[PDB]
Amino acid sequence: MPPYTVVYFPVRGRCAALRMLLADQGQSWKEEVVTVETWQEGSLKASCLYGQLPKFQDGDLTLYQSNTILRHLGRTLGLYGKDQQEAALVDMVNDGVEDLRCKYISLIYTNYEAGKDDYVKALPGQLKPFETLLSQNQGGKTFIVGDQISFADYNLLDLLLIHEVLAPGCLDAFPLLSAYVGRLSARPKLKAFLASPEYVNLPINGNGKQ
Amino acid sequence: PPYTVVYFPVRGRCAALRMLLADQGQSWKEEVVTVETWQEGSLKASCLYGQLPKFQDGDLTLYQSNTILRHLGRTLGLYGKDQQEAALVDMVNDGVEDLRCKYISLIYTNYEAGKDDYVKALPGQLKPFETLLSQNQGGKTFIVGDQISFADYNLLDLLLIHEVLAPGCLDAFPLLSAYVGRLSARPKLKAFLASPEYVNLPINGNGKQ
Ligand SMILES: N[C@@H](CCC(=O)N[C@@H](CS[As](SC[C@H](NC(=O)CC[C@H](N)C(=O)O)C(=O)NCC(=O)O)c1ccccc1)C(=O)NCC(=O)O)C(=O)O
Ligand SMILES: N[C@@H](CCC(=O)N[C@@H](CS[As](SC[C@H](NC(=O)CC[C@H](N)C(=O)O)C(=O)NCC(=O)O)c1ccccc1)C(=O)NCC(=O)O)C(=O)O
Ligand SMILES: [Ca+2]
Ligand SMILES: [Ca+2]
Repeated sequence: MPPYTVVYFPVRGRCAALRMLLADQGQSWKEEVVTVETWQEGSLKASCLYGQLPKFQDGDLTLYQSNTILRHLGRTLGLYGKDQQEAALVDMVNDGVEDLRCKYISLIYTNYEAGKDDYVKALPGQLKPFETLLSQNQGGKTFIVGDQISFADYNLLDLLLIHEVLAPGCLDAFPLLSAYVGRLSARPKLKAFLASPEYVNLPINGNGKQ
Repeated sequence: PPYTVVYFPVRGRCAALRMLLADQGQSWKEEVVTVETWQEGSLKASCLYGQLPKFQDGDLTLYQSNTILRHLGRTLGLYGKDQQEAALVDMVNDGVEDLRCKYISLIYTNYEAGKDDYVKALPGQLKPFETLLSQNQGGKTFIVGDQISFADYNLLDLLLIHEVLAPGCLDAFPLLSAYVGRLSARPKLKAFLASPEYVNLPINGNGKQ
């Protein structure tokens, strides 16, 4: 059997980036799907460390927390910078991505109708830092940190993709981010994954909003 | 090194990294930024995400409180003994961060109407850290493994600010209670926690705690 298992709801959500990472690195994994019905039964939830999914298994190592999973795969597959300084910058990018992801999640699940206009107005100022990081790394022609891909690239890519669904054209203001999405999305194993039913037939979020 | 911490005159998201630096015998410079200096706009515009803390380690400039914690963890060997422990350290820290975000939302956004619900939910929010202790050498050492990690300083801070918010919140948790006592008694950390530089700073920026 595969050494990796992803336990999650039938949504892209906080597993999208880590799935992209695994597919792009040609790793095999099992998807264990938890229905809302099963979740409401309560036993699985009670057994989860923080009462939430995703849960991830790497052999007998059981992890919770989407960013913990990303960092763990980053470490074990060599997607965490070439040295200690690049590692810090990778973290800095990922923490920025997480901060914006949390704002996105708050919009989607708690305030979509009343909040979308303001959110979209504020969006360029929230995306700009990633454009700046790109502009300061080899003119934005490679990755978000250094000259090799990192877990932060996959997470940032996911963040950009869902924001283009939320606010079509939002990357027209950001030439380097725009080209970056194109480039990464064209990586053959990733392109194939992103076009596959496994990805395409899951909704982005759990409540029908995007 | 040497290190510079750039932040507002509060404990906030720098408290844990300060505890770490002091406990580890490191020296650093505090650059205090006043609310007045921030409102001018220039420093803020130079910050990657328009926010503090900002941190300098020689020629390296970092933003993001957990990035700074992880960098110190990595460079000072406070990140577990191997990749497996490193993942566990991250898992703890990410749990600490989630609860810290809820705390921050309460304090700054909804203190008066939200505190009652927050406090009632608190035991179930703290229990995971007691369980983690229970599963690691009977709770007698650190949150992960046999050596201190950056996640211990972050968890310690989280627990200390929660005992201010809800006195007695650790009483039902013997391992966490004992852990806070043990860590707080480490000599350099004890000295730091007793010092004016810690005690005379407010926890948060808005008078609430
Ligand atoms: N008391 C809960 C409130 C309920 C809640 O979970 N709200 C969500 C948006 S619902 As979605 S993602 C599934 C969710 N897992 C996480 O939030 C993990 C966060 C962690 N930091 C990480 O990065 O891994 C979950 O497990 N919910 C179940 C539960 O808590 O009972 C969804 C909905 C329906 C079907 C499929 C998927 C929220 O706002 N989360 C915050 C965030 O994701 O940043 C509480 O305390 O949050
Ligand atoms: N819409 C704004 C809201 C403004 C805001 O910052 N709210 C705070 C609570 S105020 As405090 S802590 C200083 C703060 N830095 C961060 O939030 C960094 C987050 C990062 N993930 C990390 O971990 O480092 C900041 O720089 N604020 C200034 C600014 O943004 O211009 C304080 C107040 C007064 C005096 C001293 C200290 C908030 O809710 N932050 C989120 C969090 O900490 O999780 C927005 O976009 O945030
Ligand atoms: Ca000074
Ligand atoms: Ca050590």
